[PDB]
Amino acid sequence: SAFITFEGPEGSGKTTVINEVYHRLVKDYDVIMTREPGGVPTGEEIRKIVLEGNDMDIRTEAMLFAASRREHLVLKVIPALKEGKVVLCDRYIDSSLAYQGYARGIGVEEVRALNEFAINGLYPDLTIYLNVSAEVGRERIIDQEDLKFHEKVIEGYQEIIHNESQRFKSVNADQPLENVVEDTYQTIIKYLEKI
Amino acid sequence: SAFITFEGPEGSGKTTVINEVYHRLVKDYDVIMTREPGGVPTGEEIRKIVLEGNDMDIRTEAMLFAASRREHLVLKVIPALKEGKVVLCDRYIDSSLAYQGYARGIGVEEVRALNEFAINGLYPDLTIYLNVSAEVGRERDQEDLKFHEKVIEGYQEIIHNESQRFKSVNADQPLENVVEDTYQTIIKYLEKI
Ligand SMILES: Cc1cn([C@H]2CCCN([C@H](CC(C)C)c3ccc(C(=O)O)c(Oc4cccc(Cl)c4)c3F)C2)c(=O)[nH]c1=O
Ligand SMILES: Cc1cn([C@H]2CCCN([C@H](CC(C)C)c3ccc(C(=O)O)c(Oc4cccc(Cl)c4)c3F)C2)c(=O)[nH]c1=O
Repeated sequence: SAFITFEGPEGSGKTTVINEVYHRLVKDYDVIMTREPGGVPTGEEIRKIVLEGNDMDIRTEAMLFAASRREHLVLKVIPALKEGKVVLCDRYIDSSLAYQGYARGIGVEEVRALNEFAINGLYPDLTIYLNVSAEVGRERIIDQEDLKFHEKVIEGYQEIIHNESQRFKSVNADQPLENVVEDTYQTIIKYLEKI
Repeated sequence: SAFITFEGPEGSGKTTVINEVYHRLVKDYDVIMTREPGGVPTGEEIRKIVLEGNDMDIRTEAMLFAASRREHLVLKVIPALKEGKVVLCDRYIDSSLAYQGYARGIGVEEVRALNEFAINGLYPDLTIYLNVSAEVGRERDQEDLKFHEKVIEGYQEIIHNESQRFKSVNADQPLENVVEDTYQTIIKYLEKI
C-alpha cells in the first residue's frame, strides 16, 4: 500500500497531472484517486458550510478543512490502504499548511498542530509538489489581491518543503503538461517499485 | 466586562443556576446569557451536523464542537465583551476537555491543543464548575452511568492542573444554596474588577 498526495497552487496543472498519472498507474497497480470531501456525507455537508461562508473567520475555515480531512481519511483513505491499494489524494495536509497557515497568516505551525489532531499520524508516504512559477501558474489560470495570494501560496509551499524534504518530491511544473505528467509518473513508479 | 463560563456534568443544576444568577446580576451589570452555537449561522449549521448524524468519528466531532466554539466566540462573545457586558456562557473549552478529551478517550492534552487553536488565547475570566458527585448527579443504562462518571473524573483531572479562573461550587447541596454560592463567587470576582 501507498498513500500519495498531490500539492500545488492553482495553475500548476495539478488536477490534469493527477488524472493522467492515475490513468497510467491503474494499468499496473491497484489504485484509487480521491480528494476531500470526495462524497463522504459529513464531509460534503462541511464543504457546503465552507462555500456558503461570507468572510468566515480563517481559524473556523481551517477547522472545517481539518474536519472534512478526518472524515475523508477515515471513510475512504484508511479502508483503501487496509485493502493494500495505492491511494492518490489530490490535496491533503500541505494544502491547509500553505493556504490557511501561510497565505492566510494563521501560521504553519498552528495549522500543523490542528491537522495533526485530524490525521493522527497518517502523513503521506510521498507528496508530489507541482512546482510552478507564479508567472506560468497565472497564465494557466487565465486582480492584484488574487496575484498576491497566488504568490503567497507558492511562498508557503516553498517554506513547507524546505523543512520536510524527505517526504516531498518536487516536479518542475513550468514544463509542458506532457513532461509534468511523465516526470510525476516516473517519480511515483520509482517510490512504488522500491517497496 | 467579564467572560464567565459554567461547567458541569448532567444533573449539576447548571441551566437553573445560570438563569437565577442572571436575574440577580442584571440589577448591577449589563449581562447576557449564551451557549454555543448561540444563533451564530455557521455554528447553527455545524450543530445540525453533530445532531443529525450517525456514528461520527470522535475526532471529527471534537473539531466540529471547536468550530462552533470559534464562531460563537468571534461573532457573539467578543462583540458583547466590547460593549462592556458580563457574558454568562453555558459550556466552553472545559466541556470539550471532559467530554471529548477524557470521557471519549481522545486524550485531554490533544483536545486542549485543538481548542487552544479555536479560542486563540481567549480563556474565560472565571469558570464556575458545578461540582456534583456522580451519585447525586445520577439522581438529579450502565454505559450512560459509566460515561457520566468518566465526565466527572475528567472535570476532576482539569482542576487538578488549573486553579486561577476555576471556582468549584459544591453542587450536591440544594439548588438555593448552589445559586447563592455561585452568585457570591461571581460578585467577589466582579467587585475585585
Ligand atoms: C484541501 C484544501 C484546499 N484549499 C483550497 C485549495 C484551492 C481552492 N480552495 C477553494 C476555497 C473556496 C473558499 C473558494 C475551494 C475550491 C473548490 C471547492 C470545491 O470542493 O468545490 C472547495 O471546497 C472544499 C474543498 C475541500 C474541502 C472542503 Cl471542506 C471544501 C474549496 F474550498 C480551497 C484550502 O485552502 N485548504 C485545504 O485544506
Ligand atoms: C460544549 C460541548 C458540549 N458537549 C456535550 C455536553 C452534553 C450534551 N452533549 C450533547 C451531545 C449530542 C451528540 C447528543 C448535545 C446535546 C444537545 C445539543 C443541542 O444543542 O441540542 C447538542 O448540540 C450542540 C451543542 C453545542 C455545540 C454543538 Cl456544535 C452542538 C449536543 F451536542 C454535548 C460536548 O461533548 N462537547 C462540548 O464542547
